[PDB]
Amino acid sequence: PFSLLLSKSILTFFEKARLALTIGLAAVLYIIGVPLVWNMFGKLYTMMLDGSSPYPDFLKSLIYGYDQSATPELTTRAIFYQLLQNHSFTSLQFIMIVILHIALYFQYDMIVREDVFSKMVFHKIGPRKLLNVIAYFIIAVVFTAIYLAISYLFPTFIGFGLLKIYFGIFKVILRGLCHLYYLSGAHIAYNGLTKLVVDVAMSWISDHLIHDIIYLYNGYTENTMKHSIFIRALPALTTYLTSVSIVCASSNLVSRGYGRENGMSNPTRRLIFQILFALKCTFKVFTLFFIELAGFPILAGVMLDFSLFCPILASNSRMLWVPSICAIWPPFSLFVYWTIGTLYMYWFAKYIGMIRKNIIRPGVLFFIRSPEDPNIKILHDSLIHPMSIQLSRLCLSMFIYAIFIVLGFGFHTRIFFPFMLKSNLLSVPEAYKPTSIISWKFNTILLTLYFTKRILESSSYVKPLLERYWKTIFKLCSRKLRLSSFILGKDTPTERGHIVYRNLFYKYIAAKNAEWSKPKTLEQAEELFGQVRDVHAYFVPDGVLMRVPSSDIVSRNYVQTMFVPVTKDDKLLKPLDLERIKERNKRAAGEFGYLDEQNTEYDQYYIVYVPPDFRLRYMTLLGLVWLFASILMLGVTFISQALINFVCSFGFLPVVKLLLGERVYVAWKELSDISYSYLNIYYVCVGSVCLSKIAKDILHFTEGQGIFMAIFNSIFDNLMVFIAIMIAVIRTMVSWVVLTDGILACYNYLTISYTIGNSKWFKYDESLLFVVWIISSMVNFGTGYKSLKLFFRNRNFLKTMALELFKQGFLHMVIYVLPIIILSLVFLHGSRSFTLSLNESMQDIYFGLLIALESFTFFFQATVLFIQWFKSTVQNVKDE
Repeated sequence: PFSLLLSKSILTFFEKARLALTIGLAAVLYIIGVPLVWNMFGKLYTMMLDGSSPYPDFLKSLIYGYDQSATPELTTRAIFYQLLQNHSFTSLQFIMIVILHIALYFQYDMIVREDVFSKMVFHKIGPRKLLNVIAYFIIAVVFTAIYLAISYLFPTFIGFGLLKIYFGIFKVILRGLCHLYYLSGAHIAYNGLTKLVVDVAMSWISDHLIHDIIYLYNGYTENTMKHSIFIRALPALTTYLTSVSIVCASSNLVSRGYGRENGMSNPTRRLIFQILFALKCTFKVFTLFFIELAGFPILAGVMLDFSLFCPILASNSRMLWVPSICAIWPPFSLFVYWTIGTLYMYWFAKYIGMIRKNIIRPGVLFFIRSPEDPNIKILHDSLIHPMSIQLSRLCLSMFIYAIFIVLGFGFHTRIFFPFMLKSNLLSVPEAYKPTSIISWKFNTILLTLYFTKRILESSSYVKPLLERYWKTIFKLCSRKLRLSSFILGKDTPTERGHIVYRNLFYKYIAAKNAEWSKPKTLEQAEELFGQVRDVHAYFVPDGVLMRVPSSDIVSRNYVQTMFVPVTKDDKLLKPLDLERIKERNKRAAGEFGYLDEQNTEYDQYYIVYVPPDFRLRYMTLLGLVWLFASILMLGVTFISQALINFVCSFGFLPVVKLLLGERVYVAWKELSDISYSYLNIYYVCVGSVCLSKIAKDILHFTEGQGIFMAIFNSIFDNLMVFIAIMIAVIRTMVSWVVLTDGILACYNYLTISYTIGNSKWFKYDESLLFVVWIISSMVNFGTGYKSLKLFFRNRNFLKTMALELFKQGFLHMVIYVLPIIILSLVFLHGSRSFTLSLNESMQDIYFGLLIALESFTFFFQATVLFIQWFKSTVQNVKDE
């Protein structure tokens, strides 16, 4: 009986130990060795390329290598604190490489799978165990060595000569052409600029900027500008770009010679042509889809930063703000810009969508893309059209967005208030200016803004008010700017025709009187004014009716035949040619112009009125829209802040002054005294929600506390990982401290310090702490694995899951902290650390209690083990 149970326990323990050793060895070996061998081979190859070593001792040249601004040190701490950065560097490089390769392959597969690529190529060509783990590391090392050798020695070796040739060509062309042009016809320009104003100011900053280019050029040609990612990456970049250009040019050149009337009969050339064409299309589509999704949001974020976030949160003298807060990791500045840009695009799209289907007639916005768009192929349309047209469209869109963002926000927060009005009302005070991304002044603002957005979004009775305001101001603007019919649909004849009074001086001063003083003609009106001095007004339309589309999703090949003057009987005033239109369509369509099918279903035309000089009246409208949006935003913000300041200061402050003495009160008194001339985010948010309630009441006439969390619960239906991680860490922290505190108890007992003194020689103050930390880390890993498994298994429902997590967390925390609490009660680190440190110095009872408490803990563990062992034996008995 006992022998069988012992044998079974030994077998189970041996199997578990073998499995654990195998998995630990595999994981540690891979995750640690492979990146480190990658970095070692990279350093070795860079050293071989350069021809010399930074430290002409080999070993010190492999840990630091070319790392500048880092004094070397051979201590173990100074090696452990350095070898983590190398691992992070290699991990990041591998992640980027893998992501790029995956994206490229997926794009190529999607392009090849399309049904138009076959037609395009037809047009172009024409008709016809421990040992296993050990062995799986050497192969990875060899593959890393080979891939690194190829991809980091061939491109650089070719790129050296490529940069030599490029630099020579550029220098020759510059020195020739620029100097020839300057010597020929620049004397007059120099004479004019000598005393035009400017030359000193322009040349000073020009040579200052030109010095940087000269400085960078010297760094590459003379090996002094090492330790920089750019200077080391440039030859590989140029080699890859030249290879891509050569591939595309070779595809185009091989394509030539044959067409649809004389196909290719050589099977060898067909495969080469197909692969080259597929690569060309993959590169084109990847560039086009990368620009719109990553390059434009980042630029928009940078622009929005420089225009709005720097003048308010930071000082006005500086240009950019984001690079300062994220000084811990500068590359992380690339994510904040993207987030800001995409949020701006999302909100602008929402606003445009609101205006589209409520106020303006359908047809005034066809250049912007439409969300519904039943006949919209995002990928098939990106292959047919050439690259130039799409690039031009993207550039124009970016320029328009630049005008909007920069002009609006910059003029409002940089030139109007700080200079023309001389006020700080858009400047956060000094004491609450964010300075870092892991502080409280930033997190509080972020959370307040997010929760105010949540409360104001799903609240109702505000969107109808916004729509009413927008409709009213649009009616007001379009009734006066003469664009009554073109933009809205409704119209009155009185909008067509501007009259002239008796005299310009009379018209300017007495326009109403002249109006108070029957269509006609300009000559007839002049004759009547010159003959009878009684009619100070006339009527002459001076407007032409036009033909406009009737939907925002009309076909691209049809818009060309619209926008032509039409008389009152649906008859064209002048004939419209067709040969020029056909030639323009053929030229703009490209070679594959006949591969595109146009959905000519939603194709109608309206009859509207357009006023004379129809190029400034639809820019004044945008100006007025900007003005009114700014008025609304500024009014809301200032009113909210003023209302909250009034309420707080004339409410709570006297109450606190009466209850608590004139000594929390101090901070609230200063914060409510500068807010009369500065901006406050929290007051603005609170006033915004209060005004939301008030405006809901106003709209009702002319969600108190419960609906808030009601919607929040549905929103939250992040917490699964955070709760488990915190609970596991808290238990680990208590266990680590208890183990550290328990370790010192033995030293005190040993002193009662011969053994303690003898042990202290071999770093006894840190070995026990390290062992306790390792044990606590292992326990935390096990607990976290168990918690993750339980959460995945258990994936009203939230309350039950929260109760299970709370019960598990509370039970572990209570048991772990109970011995500490009992020790703390007996005392009333900690007592053990005090006893250890009291080498130069009641306590007997406390010492006895600690020994007694330790015995109880050991006895409990042994009883559980005996019960667990007996349970295993019972299962073994049933099996036998």
